[PDB]
Amino acid sequence: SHMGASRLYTLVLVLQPQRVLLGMKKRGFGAGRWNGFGGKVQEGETIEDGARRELQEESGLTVDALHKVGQIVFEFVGEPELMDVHVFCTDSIQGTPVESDEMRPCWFQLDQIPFKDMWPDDSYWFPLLLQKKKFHGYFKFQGQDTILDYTLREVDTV
Amino acid sequence: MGASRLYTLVLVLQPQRVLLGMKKRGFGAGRWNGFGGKVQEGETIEDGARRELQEESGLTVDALHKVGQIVFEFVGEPELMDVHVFCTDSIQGTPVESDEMRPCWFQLDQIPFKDMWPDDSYWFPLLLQKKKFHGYFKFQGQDTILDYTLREVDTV
Ligand SMILES: O=c1[nH]cc(-c2ccccc2-c2ccccc2)c(=O)[nH]1
Ligand SMILES: O=c1[nH]cc(-c2ccccc2-c2ccccc2)c(=O)[nH]1
Repeated sequence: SHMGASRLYTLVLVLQPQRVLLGMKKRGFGAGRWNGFGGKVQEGETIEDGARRELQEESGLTVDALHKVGQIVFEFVGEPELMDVHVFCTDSIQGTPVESDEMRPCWFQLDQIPFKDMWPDDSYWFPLLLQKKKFHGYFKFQGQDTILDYTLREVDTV
Repeated sequence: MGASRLYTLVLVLQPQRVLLGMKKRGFGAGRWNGFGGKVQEGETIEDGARRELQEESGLTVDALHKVGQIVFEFVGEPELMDVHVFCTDSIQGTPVESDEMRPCWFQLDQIPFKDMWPDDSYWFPLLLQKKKFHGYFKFQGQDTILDYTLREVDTV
């Protein structure tokens, strides 16, 4: 139970049997970290459509099916709006990922995921993604580097 | 996590009710609580839980199930508390009042959280869903949680 208005975001992870696709954020907020593909959900699209849109804007990739794998709520200290991130997964993709102004994509082997160069929360919830366990997460950050509080639980329904 | 002291906490958890005890004196007096305390040299953690349950409620138990581990840090106090949380449905006997604890059943929709340790509001949901967990709580005095973490786990 997290009270107050929340802004919808998506995050997509292309997770294949032996590898995961990440993008190096090139500009803006969180520039310099590897990340899934995502952003704010817009007025007039569904959450899944927002996810597809962000993936295609940032990597050129289109997808057959996206699967809901988690929801993460973020509080940032001093910022009034909570973020409600819907996390999606796909295995099969259509096309080869291409570099955008926002993101430089690369494939990573599942034992070489660069956690020290990713958002701190990823170290906690990525293992659940890898083990195919649906989850709800909560992280309170102070700035970009410090997790002050967090909760993580497995769920039946995302 | 640096240096720490082992503690147990036991929740008798039945389908419609949970047995708590009102702590009659000493530390945390006036709060409803699970049963437990310090683990002694030469006993296992579960044997200490069983011991404390019996001393405080009169109850003996068929099986105790590991539900979680919670680490407590109190600002000022140097040593951490490493609390092992246990659960049990089937019990042996009536609970009875002791010098440390007056037991009382509470219906699951009337758990008196405002008269319990504030951390209980956070981790009881996982207890009640039969999930296992690792928790951490930083306290300033007896009322104030400064920060915490709580992660569902597969093994305690
Ligand atoms: O793995 C991640 N965790 C958190 C963030 C993040 C941190 C701060 C602000 C916004 C986000 C954000 C942006 C877009 C889509 C989802 C989340 C992130 O980018 N990636
Ligand atoms: O539900 C609870 N949460 C925290 C405490 C607690 C708080 C402060 C000091 C010690 C404890 C303690 C005592 C004995 C056994 C385990 C924990 C508690 O008693 N009960």
